[PDB]
Amino acid sequence: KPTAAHALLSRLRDHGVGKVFGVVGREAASILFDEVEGIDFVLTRHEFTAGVAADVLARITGRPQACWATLGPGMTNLSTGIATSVLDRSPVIALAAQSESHDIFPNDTHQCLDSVAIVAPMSKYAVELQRPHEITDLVDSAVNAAMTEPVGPSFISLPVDLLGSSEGIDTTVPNPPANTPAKPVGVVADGWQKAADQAAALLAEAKHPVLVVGAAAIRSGAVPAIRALAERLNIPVITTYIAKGVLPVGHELNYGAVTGYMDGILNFPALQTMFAPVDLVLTVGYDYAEDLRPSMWQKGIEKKTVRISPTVNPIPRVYRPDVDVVTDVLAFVEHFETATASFGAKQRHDIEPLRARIAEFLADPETYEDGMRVHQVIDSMNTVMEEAAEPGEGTIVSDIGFFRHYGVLFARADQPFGFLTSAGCSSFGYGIPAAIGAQMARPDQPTFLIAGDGGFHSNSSDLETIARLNLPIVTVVVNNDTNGLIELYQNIGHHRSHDPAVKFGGVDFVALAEANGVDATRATNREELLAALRKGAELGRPFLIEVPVNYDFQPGGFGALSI
Amino acid sequence: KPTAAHALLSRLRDHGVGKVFGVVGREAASILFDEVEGIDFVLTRHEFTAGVAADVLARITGRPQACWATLGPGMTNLSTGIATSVLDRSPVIALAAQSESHDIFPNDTHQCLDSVAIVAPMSKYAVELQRPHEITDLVDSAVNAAMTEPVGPSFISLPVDLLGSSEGIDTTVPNPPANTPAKPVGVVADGWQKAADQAAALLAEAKHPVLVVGAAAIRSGAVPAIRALAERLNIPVITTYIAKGVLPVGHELNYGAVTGYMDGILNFPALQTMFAPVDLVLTVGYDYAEDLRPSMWQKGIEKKTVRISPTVNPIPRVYRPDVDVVTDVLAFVEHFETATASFGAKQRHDIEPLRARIAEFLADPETYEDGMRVHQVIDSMNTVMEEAAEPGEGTIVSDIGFFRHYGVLFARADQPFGFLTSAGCSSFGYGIPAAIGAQMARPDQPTFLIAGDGGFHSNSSDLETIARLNLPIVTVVVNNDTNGLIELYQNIGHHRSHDPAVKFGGVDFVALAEANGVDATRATNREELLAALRKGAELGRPFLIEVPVNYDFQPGGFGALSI
Amino acid sequence: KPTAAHALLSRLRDHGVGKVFGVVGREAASILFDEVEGIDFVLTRHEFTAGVAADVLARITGRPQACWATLGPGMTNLSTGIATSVLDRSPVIALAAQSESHDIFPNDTHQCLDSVAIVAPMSKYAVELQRPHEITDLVDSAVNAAMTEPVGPSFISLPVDLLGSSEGIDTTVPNPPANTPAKPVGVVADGWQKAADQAAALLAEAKHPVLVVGAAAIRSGAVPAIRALAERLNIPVITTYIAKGVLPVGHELNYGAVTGYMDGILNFPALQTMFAPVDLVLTVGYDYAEDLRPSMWQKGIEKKTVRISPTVNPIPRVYRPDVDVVTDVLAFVEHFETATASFGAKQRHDIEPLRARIAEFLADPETYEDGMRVHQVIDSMNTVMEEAAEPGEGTIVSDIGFFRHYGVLFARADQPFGFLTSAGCSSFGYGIPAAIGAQMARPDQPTFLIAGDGGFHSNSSDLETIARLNLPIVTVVVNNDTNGLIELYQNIGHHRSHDPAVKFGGVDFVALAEANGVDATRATNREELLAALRKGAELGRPFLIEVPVNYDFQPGGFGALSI
Ligand SMILES: Cc1ncc(C[n+]2csc(CCOP(=O)(O)OP(=O)(O)O)c2C)c(N)n1
Ligand SMILES: Cc1ncc(C[n+]2csc(CCOP(=O)(O)OP(=O)(O)O)c2C)c(N)n1
Ligand SMILES: Cc1ncc(C[n+]2csc(CCOP(=O)(O)OP(=O)(O)O)c2C)c(N)n1
Ligand SMILES: N=C(N)NCCCCC(=O)O
Ligand SMILES: N=C(N)NCCCCC(=O)O
Ligand SMILES: N=C(N)NCCCCC(=O)O
Ligand SMILES: [K+]
Ligand SMILES: [K+]
Ligand SMILES: [K+]
Ligand SMILES: [K+]
Ligand SMILES: [K+]
Ligand SMILES: [Mg+2]
Ligand SMILES: [Mg+2]
Ligand SMILES: [Mg+2]
Repeated sequence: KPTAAHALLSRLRDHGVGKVFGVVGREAASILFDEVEGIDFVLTRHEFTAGVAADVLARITGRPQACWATLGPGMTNLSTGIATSVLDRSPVIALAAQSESHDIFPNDTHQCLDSVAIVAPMSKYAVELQRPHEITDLVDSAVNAAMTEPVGPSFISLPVDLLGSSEGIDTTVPNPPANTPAKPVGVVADGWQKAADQAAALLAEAKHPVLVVGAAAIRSGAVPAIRALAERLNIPVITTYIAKGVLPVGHELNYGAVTGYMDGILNFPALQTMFAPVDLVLTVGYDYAEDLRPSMWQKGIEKKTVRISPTVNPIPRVYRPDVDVVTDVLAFVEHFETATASFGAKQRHDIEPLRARIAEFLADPETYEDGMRVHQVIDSMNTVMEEAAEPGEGTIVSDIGFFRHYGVLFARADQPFGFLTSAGCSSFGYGIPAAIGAQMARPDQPTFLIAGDGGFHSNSSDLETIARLNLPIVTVVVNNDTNGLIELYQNIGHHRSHDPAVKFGGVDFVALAEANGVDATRATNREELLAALRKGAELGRPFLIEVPVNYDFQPGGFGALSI
Repeated sequence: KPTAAHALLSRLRDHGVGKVFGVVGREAASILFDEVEGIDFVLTRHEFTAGVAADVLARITGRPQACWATLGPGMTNLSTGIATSVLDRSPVIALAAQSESHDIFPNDTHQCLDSVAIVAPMSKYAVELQRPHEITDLVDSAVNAAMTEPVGPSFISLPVDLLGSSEGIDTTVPNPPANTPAKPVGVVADGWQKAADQAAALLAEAKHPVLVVGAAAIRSGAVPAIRALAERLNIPVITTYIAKGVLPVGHELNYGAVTGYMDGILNFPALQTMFAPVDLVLTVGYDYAEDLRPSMWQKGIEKKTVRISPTVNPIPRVYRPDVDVVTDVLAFVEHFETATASFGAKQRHDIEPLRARIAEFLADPETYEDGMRVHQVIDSMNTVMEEAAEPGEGTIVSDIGFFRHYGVLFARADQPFGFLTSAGCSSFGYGIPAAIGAQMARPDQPTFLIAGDGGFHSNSSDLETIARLNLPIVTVVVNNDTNGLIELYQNIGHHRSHDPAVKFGGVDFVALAEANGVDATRATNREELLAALRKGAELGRPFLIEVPVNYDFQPGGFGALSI
Repeated sequence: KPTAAHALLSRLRDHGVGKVFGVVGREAASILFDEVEGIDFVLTRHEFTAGVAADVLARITGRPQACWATLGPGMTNLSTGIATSVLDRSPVIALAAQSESHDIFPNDTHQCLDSVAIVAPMSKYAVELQRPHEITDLVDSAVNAAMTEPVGPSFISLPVDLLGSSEGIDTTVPNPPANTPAKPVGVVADGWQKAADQAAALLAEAKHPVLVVGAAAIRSGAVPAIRALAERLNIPVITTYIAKGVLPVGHELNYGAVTGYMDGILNFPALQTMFAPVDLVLTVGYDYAEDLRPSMWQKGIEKKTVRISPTVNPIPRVYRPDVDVVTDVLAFVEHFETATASFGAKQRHDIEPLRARIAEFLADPETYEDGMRVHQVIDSMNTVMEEAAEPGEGTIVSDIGFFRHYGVLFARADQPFGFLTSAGCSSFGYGIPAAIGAQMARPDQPTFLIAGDGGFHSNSSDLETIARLNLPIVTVVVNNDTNGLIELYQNIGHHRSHDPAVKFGGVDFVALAEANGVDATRATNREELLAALRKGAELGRPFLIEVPVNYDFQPGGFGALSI
């Protein structure tokens, strides 16, 4: 007779779920994962990989995804993936086993932790199953909470005895309709249209407005609408890290992405050039978690600001917009098109010196004694991605480190979510599972990953998962035998380094990949790197490329990082 | 120099607050309550009274209100008022003092409790002040969270040292605009208009539809729009306890309020009469906490259901509507008017047998040996309220007990919130604070309170507050020396009473009132009661009437209460 | 068949419980309270009264006691009683009903709150019943945690369906042994004997040592041991509020109790007299919550300190003793008797100017225009209590307010817990329930209560309970139409009053008591008061006395209140 295990997998399938990522423990006595046709288990080497792969799959598909862990330490390993999902905003259903219900004594029973209490502060919803047949409504409530803005994960704790139980379960009676939201449910304030009208009046009087676009605008389905608004009225578009690609590469209104590290990296007044003459900032789908902070746009002349978001402002201490429009992003744009219908196009401010500096970094022909420079690595990746991918296709994924902020400035994105990194959480080791998630969401597109030696090695065991699933991801490891970003912070704070806190011995990443069954090679210059990338791109199997790199810090150049 | 106490009162004033209800403790060394013109302290005898008075004032005005307690046991006493606000849904800012910041050791310092941890499970928002100048943004964040559906209380904990500090506070810089929401912010599903269209299509095919209206519809400002729709299409309106009055007394479409006790109280198939021939139930602003449960309308023929609510369904285990419309109630009705503009009037179902039974109870001419019956008491109150109030004015307030369900069935309500009682929380003692709130919200209207001996005496000390404020409330205490509802439940479960758990000795409430400075009299029949009420209504001062009553229990007739 | 209701009451009986205090709600359908012989329900007017009466009964008997509330607002009302028990340290089992187990949706179901989450921060143990037969082991675990130092309350949440269920229950099998601890289980550090020997070495070198005794010493059963030790070595004994009476009235080593208000009340350098020449302070059963703070004994010369407690020091920010002895108090005294066996008796220091000042207040012969003075009221109570009680018997109970600290200074205590007040929580309204608890623990001794108008009236409804139980308590209400303590704090912080936060209108407390069935009279001078008290003491029924009082503050005299 069918149990709560069958009822759970069956209800996930009603919500569109086809994959469950995770690591299975002793609950395997209660759940096989073959109970239900059309839903497959994806075994990873660590739970973090499972949670992040589901997060990225959820982001690109716009549908709820699922991950799985065992009791105790499985659940705690999964929590970093849950944390990724709450801060990066993706609808993940996280599931973990628990001790037999009559034996639940947290911190006393073997492997028994108070899972709901640990996960509740970092989730949209968190419950423990108590009566086997209720798992259907628990899944529904979890999906409901996950798909409400700010989107995030929901958690269900599953005692092994109840999971294997058929008490109260009747599969002859069909399940009620799932009614999965097509896009996230939002918060809407009374009179938002009047606030939108007030923003239109500010726009009329503005000489140099900009649109600053966040990931929430992509979730809402507002990209085509935003593009048409900016095009008609001649308004520049600036983005957060993952909102890169809302305009295609080469578009005249594509003014780039912001990272607080950009002035220090380029050795240039980059933020001043972007924002100094701007008099109106419209932050369309604003989220403070994406790390584009008001302090960053506050350059030069005084500005008016308009916040548009499907949530009430959580941070009035930091951001007090002149006009606050609490509504669905697409709904705002469609109303705003009506309010600005008869407006004349603007004159946009000049940022050519900034564009030249960036182009100069990408074209950098110099060779160096201590390896390549990261901007040269990314230029090579851009070239081969453009070759390998159809127009508007392809994904570059970035792990976390100093190199990541080079990705923000320099990486090609020819579609929304075409450059993927961790927006709010920024856990190192993100890259592999995000590349797994990206390649599964876009099976016929090229997927390149860039990672640093510190972050890559924190989670490199799931190379074996990439080989086992035969996912044709091409990985570049930029290696400096250091947690580089942290050495920068040491110098910023103390004006010197302390090696015991940041420095590694050597790891042969080529030999490491090959030990996992992934073909690999070392590249030490542009020519060797282009050849490696093109070989990887056409291989039909995963490929890894190790590149020696180095940084030259200017610690005085990073005042924009202050909080 | 102005302190955080001044900045706190000033920001409340900015959100429209004119009264702070509470009991002040040793934090009086940091806050006098004379700092800001236009905001006055209202001292009560118990913190429960303060929280409920603020709750009721918030409900009637639709504006955030404020209450105040000291540290430790002050905060725990206030928490029953907070629980009222969370379950009854009203926007209250609850403020409590805390131990000096450097001396916060919960359960170790004198009177030190972990206030945030204790209140967080029953609030929209809960925070402890840490930096004195931030009090302004904490008040804003509290109001934001309180005024989002489901509306509820927000809590700020105030260490006494920081409350009296002026560090970082500069009142030469004016506060930014308050932007207080004019009605609650709601959640809104994408494609709600299509769902509203599916609802119109169900109505098109229905023979006997009904509108079941809850408090959320009133908060949304939807009463006049709901009435116009009901009148155009000849659709009957049924209500929860506190949505009584959405239609005037006498209106032909006013089919009454529902209580799970109605069949038992009337010895009549009341729910079957209301719901049996109905084929479509629209639950307009549904909230389970109001205790109109799906089991109550599931009588007779199979029905389709439409849920309309500014929240995602929190209870799919219990309620699975055929159509779910997640949106602002008024927005739903306005869309629905357009979608049903071509529709004509339905034939409504006949409930005259139920109207006859109710009328029989109210007209009951018998004189009993053992005191009055509660239905005779309410009929006398109805009579004088009609005499005393202008058309569409007056409030009858009810405390909690068996008699309260007679109020639901029998009490007059000639306006929205014209009959006030506690919907979700149902704490005994509610009556006095609710009458204080109502009389302050409607200063020129008559306010009657009905309370039983058990619940009234639990909180009778605030009779002094009524005297001190000179609020012309007329109170009727229905005395049977028993927790009557609880004796009913003993008999339902065990088929007998147990007196030590439910019976009191005698309290002379006339003498009790007079000890508090409130004139009072005893009434034992309709003629005595009418005369006492008429004198009460014209007195220009508070007045109390004690009436001996008895209940004729039929414990086997309450099957509708099963959960 | 016996249900979990039977199993619960029966397991309470096994732990020596004979009374359950509280208010029953709709869970009366599942529990009558006649299931088990030897355990009786005690019905109160408010849940706060039920919690305090159990706490006080537990404190005096040294045995676990029990209280009861309904779901939602029953539980939150009880929670002020739970807070009393956690801060004042008494082993109370607190029990509250909950929604039916399958219908638990906190803040969504009618009267449903997350009880365990609300209570957990203020309790030793908190759990919800899930499987009916497990109630036996939940009671045992509740008792285990409550009877471990620091002693405090344990909480069990009881869903009404499980409470009424017989699933898994078999009463033909006897319960396992209860094994209730005779005295609290305590924390013991390795090498405490060495630390005790270090303390003995400090005592040898000290010219003027003192013993500061707290409530934990009494709980340990260490009173005779401490007295014998102090008498041999000629060491003065100073006490916290409820440790008054560890030495009999008039004993020469009885140096009195400490309150931070003492210098301000006495208009005298009282703390300087007590502590200035002291070179060694041994704090025996120290507990910061009792509000005898290190700052209070830090007068005159530098001191060494010894902390003895059955708990690890929770406040090293505030109190860093020279020697820390973590062990059972009686165990320390017995070891300390051996380590100091050969010591010569000490020369104790002079406090006669303070003794003379206290005696002067007690004998005050002036007749005032505006009422009696509180020291005159307490003097009168002392006289009649001495007349009425056997040697080493009688209880004076104090509620909370400015008069309470007069009680600390002036009130007679001829046995441990002979003067009773709230040590750590200090909730007003404490007096009535504490007098109920005291009178039931000491059925053959006189019980006097002193209370102020503010605190008393916050909880005056339980006068009916006293009347109903026929408890021969004699109550004195000292009336000044003010929350007097709070007016003092206004003057301390601001140098002026603000009446809206502190002032009441007239309440006739004689008339109020008579309305509740309690004989009462008004007294305005010593002669009338003594006559009223002597009448009350020989009445054999409860009696209430109202006394007009006034205070004349010197707000500059309260610097010792600084934190
Ligand atoms: C889970 C986690 N722990 C610690 C950090 C701090 N941290 C951020 S990025 C990073 C990696 C830096 O090293 P690497 O991947 O080699 O990038 P690099 O800065 O050298 O370019 C570290 C250690 C982190 N981001 N996440
Ligand atoms: C704070 C709280 N504790 C307990 C209850 C359970 N309860 C509900 S109403 C009530 C009082 C019922 O007696 P009364 O007010 O005299 O009205 P009656 O039932 O006699 O008509 C009680 C004890 C409650 N509602 N609230
Ligand atoms: C539950 C609670 N709320 C508020 C306080 C602050 N407070 C302490 S005692 C007290 C009463 C003081 O008035 P009264 O009982 O008349 O004694 P008085 O100070 O006038 O002597 C108050 C309001 C408190 N202790 N407990
Ligand atoms: N604006 C800032 N200071 N941002 C901090 C960035 C730290 C996260 C990261 O770069 O991985
Ligand atoms: N549907 C029910 N069983 N309702 C129970 C309501 C209990 C609270 C009351 O009667 O006020
Ligand atoms: N040391 C102090 N400041 N004590 C404050 C105690 C205030 C509570 C009371 O006096 O009842
Ligand atoms: K191409
Ligand atoms: K790992
Ligand atoms: K009239
Ligand atoms: K005597
Ligand atoms: K009370
Ligand atoms: Mg590195
Ligand atoms: Mg009654
Ligand atoms: Mg007073």
